[PDB]
Amino acid sequence: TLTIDQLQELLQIQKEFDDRIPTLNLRDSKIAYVVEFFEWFNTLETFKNWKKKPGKPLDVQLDELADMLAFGLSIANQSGVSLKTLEKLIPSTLGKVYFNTSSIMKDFMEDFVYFGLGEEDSLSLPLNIAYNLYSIDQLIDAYKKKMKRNHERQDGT
Amino acid sequence: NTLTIDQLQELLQIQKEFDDRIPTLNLRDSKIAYVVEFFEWFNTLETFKNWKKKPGKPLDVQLDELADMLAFGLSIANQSGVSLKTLEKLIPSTLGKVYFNTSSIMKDFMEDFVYFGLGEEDSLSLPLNIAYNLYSIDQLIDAYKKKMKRNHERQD
Ligand SMILES: O=c1ccn([C@H]2C[C@H](O)[C@@H](COP(=O)(O)NP(=O)(O)OP(=O)(O)O)O2)c(=O)[nH]1
Ligand SMILES: O=c1ccn([C@H]2C[C@H](O)[C@@H](COP(=O)(O)NP(=O)(O)OP(=O)(O)O)O2)c(=O)[nH]1
Ligand SMILES: [Mg+2]
Ligand SMILES: [Mg+2]
Ligand SMILES: [Mg+2]
Ligand SMILES: [Mg+2]
Repeated sequence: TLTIDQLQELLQIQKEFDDRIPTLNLRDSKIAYVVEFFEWFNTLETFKNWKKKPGKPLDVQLDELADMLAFGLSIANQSGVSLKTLEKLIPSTLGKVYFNTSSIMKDFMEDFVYFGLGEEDSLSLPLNIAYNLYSIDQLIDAYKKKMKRNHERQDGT
Repeated sequence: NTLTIDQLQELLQIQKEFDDRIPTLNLRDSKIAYVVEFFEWFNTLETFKNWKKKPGKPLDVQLDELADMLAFGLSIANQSGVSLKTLEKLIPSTLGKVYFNTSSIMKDFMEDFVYFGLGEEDSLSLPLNIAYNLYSIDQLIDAYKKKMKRNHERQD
């Protein structure tokens, strides 16, 4: 489950971090988003018929999804997403955005090449992946721990 | 930094010797696998990582992922029953880098995958092109032979 309250906190956590990066820009953020999608997808390992038991540990799957959510939030922030949009977007946590596991990669690249990345899809997909394959609370906990870590790493440099 | 048909034919035989040990081998999964290794390799370049002072993973890591991409490219070529005619005509497609520079290779790769899919020629071509343009052919072949040896030992 996900409230507008919770989503608003997520975006605030992301903004606090992104404000510490002067070179921050949407082009790189969108490329980075796509790359974390494949980092995540490579932890699920649906296609690896050469492994007896495919799939990396749950905490590893969640921490890449957390990475993907980070850039989705950042895109929505940098794009100046409005409350009006967020509130129309939450009742869409019951959509088939994550598609099915066998088509999600293909689908993802199609939407990217054709339509590009907008604030709504970039936010929606990692939340919707979490709702359908994990839990939203599992993702939020992974995400909060990761950003604290990211902050501690930025202090070093 | 040259590639002969003899060399390419040796790589294909190396790839088949490994793939014959994988009874679940199928084209659909190999194509998905190929796309994923592309992004594994792309993420070793870290060109987009403005939040890093010194972006880029070590050379051995970049080459190991480029070797993975060559592996699935060779595998796709093998499963598709690639012909001598096609290989000998493909080698003249080294030379011309054409397509991608570094700031566009991700978007270029995805465009091609979506619009054309993965064919025997393109999937084999790309990692050889990349080796020619950012590393050397020799470096990729050496990295590929080390990786496959590790792969076999892992299947043991
Ligand atoms: O502008 C940024 C940059 C990075 N980040 C965070 C998100 C994510 O947790 C992480 C992504 O950066 P990296 O790709 O460097 N980390 P990752 O763990 O994915 O390393 P790698 O790509 O090597 O697997 O940094 C932001 O939130 N905003
Ligand atoms: O059918 C196959 C399957 C795998 N392989 C080899 C190629 C490549 O070197 C490697 C790819 O399998 P993994 O993705 O499981 N290994 P990788 O190094 O990419 O690990 P990871 O995906 O976790 O980064 O196994 C084949 O040659 N044919
Ligand atoms: Mg990353
Ligand atoms: Mg990551
Ligand atoms: Mg891999
Ligand atoms: Mg790899």
